[PDB]
This record gives sequence, structure tokens and C-alpha cells, in this order.
Amino acid sequence: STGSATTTPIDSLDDAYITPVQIGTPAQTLNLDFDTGSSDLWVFSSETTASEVDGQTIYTPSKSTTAKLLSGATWSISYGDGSSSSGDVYTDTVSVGGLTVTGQAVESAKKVSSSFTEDSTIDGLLGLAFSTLNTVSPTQQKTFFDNAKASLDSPVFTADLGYHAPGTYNFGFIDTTAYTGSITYTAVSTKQGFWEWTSTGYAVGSGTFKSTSIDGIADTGTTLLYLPATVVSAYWAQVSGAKSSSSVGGYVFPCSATLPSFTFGVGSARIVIPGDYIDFGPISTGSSSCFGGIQSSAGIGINIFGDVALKAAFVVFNGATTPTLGFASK
Repeated sequence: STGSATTTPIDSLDDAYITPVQIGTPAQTLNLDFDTGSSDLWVFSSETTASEVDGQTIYTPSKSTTAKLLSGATWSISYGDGSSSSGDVYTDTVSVGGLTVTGQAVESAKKVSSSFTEDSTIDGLLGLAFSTLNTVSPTQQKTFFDNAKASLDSPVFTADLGYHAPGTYNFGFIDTTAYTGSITYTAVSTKQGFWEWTSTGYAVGSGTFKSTSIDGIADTGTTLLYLPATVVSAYWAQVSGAKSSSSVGGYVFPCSATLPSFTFGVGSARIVIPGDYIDFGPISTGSSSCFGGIQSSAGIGINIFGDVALKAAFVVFNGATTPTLGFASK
């Protein structure tokens, strides 16, 4: 089997991407944030504290003839951005782009943190990291991909995120029309539960390539590119007037600037992030100070190849017995 679904930016800045997901019988379609940096599929629901729901579409398990309470199971998750959610668990039928999993754990939120409430466009998350990170207790549950894997034509999914435009998540096949040149594959460590890999270096604009190993995670659920402070300083030094602002919470730059590109290495291959992808717009409405899309990972504890990086590539998440990651230009 295979599946193919369009993913759409939630706003004009590509702050996140939502993908429609069918849950239950009859189908209830919710728009979920596909997140390769976590491993829970959780949704706003009829069980979510009423004051914490503000415009989201909810899953109502009592209206699904295939929903079953997973007795005694609870979940609770906290993300790197400080947000969180928790609740109980149902199993139900879940379909993405024509690919169906029966008996998928659907984690129903009883509580969500304010950032979730405040984002009316995201109805929940669909985790695509390794199932070892799943938070369900006392019986850990599998991700949608892990459940689907054996049925797929090939044990892979691909992320093809757009810049200020829709893109595609495919399951079970590689669309050879969706990228240019060849796909370069690179090793993955699953030791921390992530799609963790090592970039071979970077360049800023038309500058020379610096060969240096940068360990990080491919994370569709993180907006920006978080890299070591040395790398990030070298980038922003090429933008007149750019500075790190403790009050704003990272590097800002004059909105009048033209940003240089940023290149990252994948083995001997190179992925170029155009400068415009690094612009996240005014820090506040009407401001001439703009927020940068490349930020320091210092104090996160891990480097994160988030959407800023991934949307410059066609990315293969290869879930073979020994997982790997592939990157192509597009």
C-alpha cells in the first residue's frame, strides 16, 4: 500500500504545516501537524477542557463506531518549545492520504497548554519519530508509520515541504518526479529516538564550504534551523545590522536586508537554503526588525534541522531495519 497527502502552511510565514487526517467511522477529518521529532498522535477532542478549545476541530470518539477506549492508558507530553498536552487513549481507524491503519492509538487531549489553544489551525499532532519516544503509559504505543510499515510497498515516508506553498507527505514510495538530481543517503542514530544524523558542514552565501560534523535531528515539527552558536554567528555576521537580542529571544535583522543563502552538507552533496527562507518577518506588527530563521541551539542541547532546512529539500525517512535519511535538491 501507499498514501499521499498534501501538507499546507498554517500562515504566511510557514510557522507550521497541517495535513488532513481521517479518524474513525464515519471519518472525522482533523488537520494535524506531522512531527518527525515526536512519537504521539494526539488530538483535540470532546474530552478537552472547554476553555482550552478555541476554534479547533475536535475528535468525538463516541461518534465513531470503531473507537475503543484503551483502558487505563494515559499520556502526557512536553515539547522543546515549552508547550504540553495530556489525556487518555482510544484506538481507532486512521487514514492519511488513502493509507489506512486499524487499531491506531489516538491520544485524546484532556488538557492542552496555551500555545495549542491559541493556534486555531492545528487540531493535534501526528508523531513520526521512533516509537520508543511514545508517552503512553503503562503500555507504550506505536506511531502511525510504525503500524503501517509492514503493509507499505517500501518502508519509507517522504517530506516535501513548500516555501510559502503546499507540499506533500508520501508513505510507502519515493516520487522520482519530485526532486532533481540524486538522493544522497546518510546514516541515522536512533539512540535518542529521533531521526538523528550528521551533516558534513556548511557555507554562508557564496562563501567557501566549511567541512565540520554537525549532529542534529530532522524535525518537521520545528519551524526554524537551530545550529551551534559558532555557525549561527558566522551566518548573521554577513547581514548588516543583524544582532542577537536577548529581549526578543534570538537573532534579529533589519527588514530592509537581503539575506544570504545557507548551504548544509549531506555527505558529499549540498542543500542550499535560499536567503528568503530565513526571513520570519517583523518581530511585532509594524516593526522594521525581523526575526531570523537560523538560530542558536546553545541551551537546547541538540541541533535541529527544522522546516527552514527541510523545505529546501526532498527528504526520505527510510524506516528499513537499519534506518537512514535521504536528501535531494528540488
